[PDB]
Amino acid sequence: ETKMLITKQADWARNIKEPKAAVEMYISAGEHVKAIEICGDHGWVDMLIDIARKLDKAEREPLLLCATYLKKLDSPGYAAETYLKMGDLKSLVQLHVETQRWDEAFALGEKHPEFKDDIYMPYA
Repeated sequence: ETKMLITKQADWARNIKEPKAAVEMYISAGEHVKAIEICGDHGWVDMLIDIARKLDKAEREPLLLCATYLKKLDSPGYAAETYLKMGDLKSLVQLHVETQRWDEAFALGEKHPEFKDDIYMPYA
């Protein structure tokens, strides 16, 4: 019942065009999906990395969306850090291929030989 009140208050705060507090009590409500959606709509790296670093590891999809927004924004390294934290090293190496980080991706593939075999042929 408190969650309903916080979600309604946050949606109202967004609707009056005050996304700052709206995201603030999105996060306080445990509604990180809507929080990340609004943050990506406004492209605010600060609170995006804040919530992504304070999100639960088991929240695989919220962290994937966090890293997706980070890579979509001008923060590829932040997306790489989020990918490494959540545990999808395959997508980390795919990002390093996308970010033209040849040496970093080669080191990662040394750490994960399957990742090297999969995503170092594109470097070839």
